[PDB]
Amino acid sequence: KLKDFGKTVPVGIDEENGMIKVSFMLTQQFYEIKPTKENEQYIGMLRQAVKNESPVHIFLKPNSNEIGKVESASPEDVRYFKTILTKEVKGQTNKLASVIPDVATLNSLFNQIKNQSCGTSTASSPCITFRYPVDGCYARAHKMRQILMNNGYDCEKQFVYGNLKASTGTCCVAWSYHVAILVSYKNASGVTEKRIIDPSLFSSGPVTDTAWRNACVNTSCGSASVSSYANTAGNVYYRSPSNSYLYDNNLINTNCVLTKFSLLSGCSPSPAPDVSSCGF
Repeated sequence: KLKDFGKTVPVGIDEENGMIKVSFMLTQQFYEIKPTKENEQYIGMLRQAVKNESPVHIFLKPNSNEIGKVESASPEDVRYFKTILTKEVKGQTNKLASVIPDVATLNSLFNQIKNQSCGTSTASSPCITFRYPVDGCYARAHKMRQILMNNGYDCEKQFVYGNLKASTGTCCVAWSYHVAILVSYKNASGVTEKRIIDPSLFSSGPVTDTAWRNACVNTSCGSASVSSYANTAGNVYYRSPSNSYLYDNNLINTNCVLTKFSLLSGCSPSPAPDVSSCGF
């Protein structure tokens, strides 16, 4: 009767209103488990796995974000997850420009990125699923970076973590983390500044990282707060709270996730459809 969610690494466990909120690598979604006697071992398994950044096998109650069962990972699972969620740091091959020359160019890049939004006639496949903020921030950010790279630039990622909530203006989503591209550019006087580009939250243009993180703690949606943020090299697809990195060097996962979410919009479905079939 339970839905097989597959293997994953839990990265956070946080008590709220008599329920345990669990976060997992890569996905922005929170899962929940009730602190009942019958769940006490599943909860311990999750706590230890969070502590040690180790994988578990998750089963969900159907049509929900509620965990119904947790099973241990095999030695093979442990070995595999160590290979993909890694402390090994690998940089880009070619040397693109890390600093955009002026605001006009920054703005051009913004427009190119927004022109790739799903739901706009200018976009090519796979389009960037900005209109679907439920999940997939990681894929949207990696695709934004690819656009910069197509123009000869690289950038950073900024990952923000916490009890996050954001509004589209019509509905709210809850996230354990969010990511967008953090672009360096020279201002009018030649001094380097940084801005976030994230059309899923700011449709008008680049914004400060302070403003961007503030949009991730929108208290009109409910309780919200930031616990941490970290800037990384652009090539990092996902960064865990333990500072491990996951990569998607050829955008195999990115394009697969964007394709899966292409027709989705708004704050539903939630949780998002399964993207486990997407590999690297």
